[PDB]
Amino acid sequence: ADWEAAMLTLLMMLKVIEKADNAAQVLTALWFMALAAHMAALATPPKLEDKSPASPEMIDFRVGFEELATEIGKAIKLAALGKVKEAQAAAEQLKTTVNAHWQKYRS
Amino acid sequence: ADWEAAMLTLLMMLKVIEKADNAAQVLTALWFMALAAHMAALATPPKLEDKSPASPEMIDFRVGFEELATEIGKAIKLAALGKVKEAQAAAEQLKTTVNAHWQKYRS
Amino acid sequence: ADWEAAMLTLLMMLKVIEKADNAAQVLTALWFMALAAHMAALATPPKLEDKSPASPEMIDFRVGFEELATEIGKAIKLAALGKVKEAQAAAEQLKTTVNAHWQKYRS
Repeated sequence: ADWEAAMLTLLMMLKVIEKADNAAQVLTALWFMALAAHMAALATPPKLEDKSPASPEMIDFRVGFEELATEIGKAIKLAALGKVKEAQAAAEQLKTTVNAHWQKYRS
Repeated sequence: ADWEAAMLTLLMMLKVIEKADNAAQVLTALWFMALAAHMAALATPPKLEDKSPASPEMIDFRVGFEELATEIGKAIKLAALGKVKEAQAAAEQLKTTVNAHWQKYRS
Repeated sequence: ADWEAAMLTLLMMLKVIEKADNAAQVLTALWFMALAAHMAALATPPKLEDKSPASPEMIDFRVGFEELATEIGKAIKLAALGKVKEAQAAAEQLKTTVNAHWQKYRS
């Protein structure tokens, strides 16, 4: 999948997590978020397809995405110990991260 | 998982997508298809375990699988924007791709 | 996700597989197990963060995890051909593998 496809997956997974009841759906959706973030890290946003791969404007993208993956792993571990709500709360903060980053590169 | 395990996953995921109603199940199953295709790309079909890794007969396999992954990403982006049916239709064309390729290397 | 997050995912996925009825939920959960095992292979258990990457005590971890991934692929192929119960039985043996390995590095 390409970059905005994966960011779209992240947004909708967030809608899945928010409306979920048990630990397993939250954890599953969080793992889908993990996969999709990983790929969009390997991908390149459309507005950025014409800047240097060693450009700071692109390398910034690389580390913001590193950040996203980190936060997702944290939330996954909270959903892992079974704290389904503290993990849903981490997902709130996560949607903050995801929205900032999608907005910066949506174009 | 090995190659035919992943092609089997693809076929059954297709059966999941066809009988699905909402956008999220289609998108989830499509992501499972993404993962499984990726791995079977890294794997090697049984009938092909004895041809050169630089063989055209094997390198053909490599690019047909590249094709499959590409089509899956497209269908994922249609299921991402919420076009659950146009994505189900892309999944139809996808089952064409998947069946051709499984048939070529099933043995 | 980090190492114990992925081992926790494996344990709970096992609880999903045991209480499942159809082939598709077993296969899906097994694929989540595949992903999570892969990552925890790339990760490093907390008690092991201070031994050589070429240490036998760490390289042992690397191959025990190789073993786990192998068994998961086998079980996935049984769940692929639709043998939902023989795959549930492989999942029994799998929980043996997973528990041994989580116990060895839990700390």
